[PDB]
Amino acid sequence: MDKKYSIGLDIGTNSVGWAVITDEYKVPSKKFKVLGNTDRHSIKKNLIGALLFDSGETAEATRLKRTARRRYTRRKNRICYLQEIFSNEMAKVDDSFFHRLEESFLVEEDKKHERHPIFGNIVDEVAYHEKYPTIYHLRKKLVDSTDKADLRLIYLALAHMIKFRGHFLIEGDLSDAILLSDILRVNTEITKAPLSASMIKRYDEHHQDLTLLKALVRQQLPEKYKEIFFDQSKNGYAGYIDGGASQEEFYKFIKPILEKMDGTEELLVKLNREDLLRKQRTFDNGSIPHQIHLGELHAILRRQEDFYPFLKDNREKIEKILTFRIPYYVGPLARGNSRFAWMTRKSEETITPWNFEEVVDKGASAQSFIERMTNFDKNLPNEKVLPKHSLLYEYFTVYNELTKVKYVTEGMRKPAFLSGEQKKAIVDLLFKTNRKVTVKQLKEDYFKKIECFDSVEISGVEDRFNASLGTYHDLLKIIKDKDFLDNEENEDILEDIVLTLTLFEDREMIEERLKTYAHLFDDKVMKQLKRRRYTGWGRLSRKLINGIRDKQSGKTILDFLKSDGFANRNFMQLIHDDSLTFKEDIQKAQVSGQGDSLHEHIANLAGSPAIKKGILQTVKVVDELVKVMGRHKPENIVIEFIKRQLVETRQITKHVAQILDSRMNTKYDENDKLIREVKVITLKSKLVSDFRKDFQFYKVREINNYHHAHDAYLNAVVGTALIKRDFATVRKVLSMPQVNIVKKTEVQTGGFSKESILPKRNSDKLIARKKDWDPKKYGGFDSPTVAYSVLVVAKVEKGKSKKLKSVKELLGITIMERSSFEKNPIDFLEAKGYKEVKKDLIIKLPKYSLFELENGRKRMLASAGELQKGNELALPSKYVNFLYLASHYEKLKGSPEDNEQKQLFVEQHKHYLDEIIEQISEFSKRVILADANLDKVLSAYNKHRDKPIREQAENIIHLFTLTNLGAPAAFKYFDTTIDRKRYTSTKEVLDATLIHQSITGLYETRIDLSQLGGD
DNA sequence: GCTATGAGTGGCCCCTGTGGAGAGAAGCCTGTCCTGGA
DNA sequence: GGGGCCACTCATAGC
RNA sequence: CAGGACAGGCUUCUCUCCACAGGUUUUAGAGCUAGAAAUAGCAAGUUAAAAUAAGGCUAGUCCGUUAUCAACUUGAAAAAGUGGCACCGAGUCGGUGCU
Repeated sequence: MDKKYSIGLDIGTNSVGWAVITDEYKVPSKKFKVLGNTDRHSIKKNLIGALLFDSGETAEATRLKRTARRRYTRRKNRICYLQEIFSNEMAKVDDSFFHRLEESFLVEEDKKHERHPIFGNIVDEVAYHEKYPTIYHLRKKLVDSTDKADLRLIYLALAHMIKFRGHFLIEGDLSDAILLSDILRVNTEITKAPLSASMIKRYDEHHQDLTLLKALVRQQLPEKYKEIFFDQSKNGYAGYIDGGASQEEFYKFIKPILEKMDGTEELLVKLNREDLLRKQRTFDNGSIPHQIHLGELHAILRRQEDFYPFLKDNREKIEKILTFRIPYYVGPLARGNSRFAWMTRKSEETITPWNFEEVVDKGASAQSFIERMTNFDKNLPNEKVLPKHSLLYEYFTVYNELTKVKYVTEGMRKPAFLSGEQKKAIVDLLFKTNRKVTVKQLKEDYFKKIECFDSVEISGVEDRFNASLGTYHDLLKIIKDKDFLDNEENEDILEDIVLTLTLFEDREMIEERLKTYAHLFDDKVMKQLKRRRYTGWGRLSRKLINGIRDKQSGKTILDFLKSDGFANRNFMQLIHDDSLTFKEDIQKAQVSGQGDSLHEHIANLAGSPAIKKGILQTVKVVDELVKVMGRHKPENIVIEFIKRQLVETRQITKHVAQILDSRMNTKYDENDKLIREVKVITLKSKLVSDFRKDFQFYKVREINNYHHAHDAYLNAVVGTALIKRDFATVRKVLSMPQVNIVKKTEVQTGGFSKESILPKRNSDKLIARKKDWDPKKYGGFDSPTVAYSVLVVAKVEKGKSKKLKSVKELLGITIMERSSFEKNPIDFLEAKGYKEVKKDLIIKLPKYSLFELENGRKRMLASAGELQKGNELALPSKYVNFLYLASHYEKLKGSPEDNEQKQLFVEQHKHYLDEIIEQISEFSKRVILADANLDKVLSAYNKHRDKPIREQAENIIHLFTLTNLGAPAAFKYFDTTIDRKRYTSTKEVLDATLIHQSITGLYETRIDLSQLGGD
């Protein structure tokens, strides 16, 4: 028999509940065949469970990293351009200078030339470091002096300016003096480069203050001198300079010291101003306009161009390189092979900063940038939507609000529809002359004045007309020619002008396109038009409203709004009327596009990708549940911190509804109407919560993971209750211990390792940053991420004698080696010293792979060297009820009688606490093996045994954190903190039972490792 | 008897900050309304 | 919040 | 009754592109004096280069952390196919009968 069965669902952010029940609230149980090589051939399981998986991630970080990579690449390209310009003369002075610049990061053993980067000899380097202690001194020297300097110093200064050219927030060239004063604290020192003067002044103040502080400290507190000037570990000056301490840390540490001594008034004031001992490369410099650097560059080039012809002949190139920037409406410069590129090319030469404007069509680039993201019209998927400020759109809005305005005058039996002449007269008299029009204004100015209807009753509008001809008023203010605005032949020209003013944002390109239409207006109008900008887009297309014409009458939807006779069909009525070809045109335009895959259709929805993942997982769960029951289709499907999580929980319902309804019923009747064999019911959680609260089925999110399954089961029960012993059946179902809980196996992806680059050490677990940079000499990354684990059976030459030893262990692959591993596993396994590879025994072990051990103890393979708790705790319902009522003993919100009775029930069964502790201890002994922590918990229990009941319950709820699924977590019990017990040994599972589970946990194949790899 | 290697227990660490431009989606209220059920 | 790493201590095989 | 559409305000979030300021790492910036060395005293400390996921071929001023992923058979892959039912009981499921 096709037993009537229903599928209930509870959809969360990371969990998917599923349940199958009969017509009488019972969950059938089946005997399932079990594959593998073990003895257990058949296992009986209930048709109830739940699924858990990791939260989905937004694509923000990948985009950020991509933008950063592009920043780095473009900066290096600019440096390469500068070296390309300079290299010709460099060979005549010192040909190996650029080699030394590139090869500085290596040790002296790996340097191909002398170790000194700048001059190549120690005397000149010392002289340079003495004469110019900081680069700002060299910059000021080149700006102010008239001396012929060595080209190397010029290159150094120019490269330093180019690599750190500063921001672009300010437009044009350079109350403003106050902004400069905030940027530039220099007062009167007469030079063209104030920034260098400010930095030098800060350096001098730092030097003098350091000398004074050394003097005073050595005078009065000799003992603290060592801490301040030698100890790198503390937040003192040594830490501020040679350590990692920040400025605020240094000020906070130095504040009490200066308070203890005299003569520190000015130093304390400077500390209050954050001006004491301040570096040159700080987080303050973000506010520097790039025009200062441009001016310094220009001054240096102007002063030095009289000695070096190539500097003079290439000054424009250098200024461009400093000032060149790719417009934000162009995008990446790729030849089609990049999925983010939309640039259109005039030719195929290499793009350089000196010829960018000739190769890339900026206008077409902006058009493609704007168009590729705009919505398409739903009714006509082949057309773009008009701008919201378009004239036809405003006319459509005004008339559509006016279309259903019904007017009643004295002597008229029924409300009448406005005539096209009336519509046009009203619009011309009020809307084209007033920005906002109310009902009283209409009554006074059209009915009373024009048609002499002194009293009129107007229905359909209460207060006013929200539509407005704002664009009309703006164009009348600019053009000041009503005849030009009212011309029908200029409607195309006006629409083109509006579209041009809406698409682009640059003044130059807007002028460029509108230059073809300057023949109609003066220069003042063109400039006034130039400054006008509009944003936003509509929801309808031009072709729908005024482009497609009814072949019988030739009218458009615009004409139907203006003049259709007594019918006065509005926008909703015009599309649904069968007398017009427009609805036939709509159905024809419903392109039978290639059926989006369920993945694609889910990916096409609105929300974070995590909710889409949840949708796909729920659909696959439903599909497998249907497959299990003999492919007989079901009757009914009943479906249901940080804010976005619950937002997505409420957002799931509708989409799950239409996707399930679409896939389920695919058969149409003889009239092409869909025969709906499946009923989709959406219910909000409040009804289920009320059902829970009325019948004492409390929900505790801290005990275990059966709450999802119970929520789904109650969802199905309550949903089927309205469309169609019972409480006894529910109570029997809820206390069932065997529930299918499944953890989804995953292959980890992401960054190769952590980002903190650590100093050099003598260890084998450091990762090089390049191909030829041994970490023992240069340090590197740490903590690589495990991709997945493979079981290997082979022989290893061990010991100093290199003796072959047959082995069986786990070797986890890092994400950096996944491609290398799957390219040729034999070569990779030979690389790590394993020989006589047993290819047939390679087993894929992703994260959360499950192993079964004796006494039912289970472990999930968290990584190549760590395990997680896999066994689940099952508690009787009475203990759950007692614990919940105890935890909210004083938080009960209800009638006094029931609250007092529940509190009395809590009072009576205090002996439950010992039973709860004993059962927790037994479960921990049997599956957790946490003897020391268990003893600590037991000792703490007896210690606080006189505490009030509610506090006892609150502390007990914390205990289940030790027994929950996943990685062990620390928890607090009264005043005691319990450390986390971590399993760092994976050897015990090499001879255990390996289990593969279906996505619902019913189909499974068991593999025993004790037989694999045997001699 | 000496040294080296695994094996358990406790402890410390994990890149940050902003500007400019656009497009879209969702939810909450008022007006105007439709499509299905019943 | 959760997995890699290190310092210290300690049992044991090789020798 | 549920869902849906167009306008007028309120809020929150998502997707794409263009820039800037840091931080980290190694090296360079002759430490001295006394002492055989361990070590003790003195002195100085603000800056610079390179890299910032290993790299790849389609060689671009491009791409590299989004999503998808139980097992077996066909398939390069996408993709497709592959596993009995009923009845009684319940500590991670057990028992009874049929096929």
